[PDB]
Amino acid sequence: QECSLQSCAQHQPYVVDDPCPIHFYSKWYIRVGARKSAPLIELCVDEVGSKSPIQYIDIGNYTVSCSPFTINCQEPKLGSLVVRCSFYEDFLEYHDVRVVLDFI
Amino acid sequence: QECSLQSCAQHQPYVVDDPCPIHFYSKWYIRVGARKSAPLIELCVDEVGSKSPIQYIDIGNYTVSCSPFTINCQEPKLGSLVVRCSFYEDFLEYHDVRVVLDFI
Ligand SMILES: [Ca+2]
Ligand SMILES: [Ca+2]
Ligand SMILES: [Ca+2]
Ligand SMILES: [Ca+2]
Repeated sequence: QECSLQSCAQHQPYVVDDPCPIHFYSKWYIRVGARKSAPLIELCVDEVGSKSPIQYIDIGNYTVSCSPFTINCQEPKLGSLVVRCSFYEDFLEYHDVRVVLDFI
Repeated sequence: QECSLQSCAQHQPYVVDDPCPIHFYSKWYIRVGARKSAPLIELCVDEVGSKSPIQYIDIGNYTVSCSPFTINCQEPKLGSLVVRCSFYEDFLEYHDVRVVLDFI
């Protein structure tokens, strides 16, 4: 039920305002199709050497940097941009915030 | 509040939760292309008159009813869904809330 609306210059890099509290841990995902039954694809944990039959790639450099989290300012197409927030490093209790973009 | 996140079953009718305070006046818009520099197109205008210069009518199935405002649960392609909330009937002091959908 929590939503973060942010404005950025379309087609240019955008350092996202992380909506989690500043001392909370944050993990970034795409919820495929913005559907709750669909997978949460974790964004900034890419280890090479996957042999999975399903692999996610970044043709257009949607994710520009992981530190700090920076995206190309563009309409989400695979699904919704979602950050998961926790006081605990192990994410024992967490809340998810969707990040929505208005274009300047 | 700038962002309202709501859940509905995709392609089924959905009565949109008005995120404005219950005693506030509210008008529904599409913001073309989700761009701040684009026009707001007012939805569900009853009749052209002193309060509404132009009646906009969708040619497809996005709007199910205008009383109460009911959509076919989907994200709009023309732009973002925005509600303008005002304590006053003249809409001189107001705030806009963007409505976005998670799909069941
Ligand atoms: Ca922040
Ligand atoms: Ca943070
Ligand atoms: Ca309400
Ligand atoms: Ca209302």
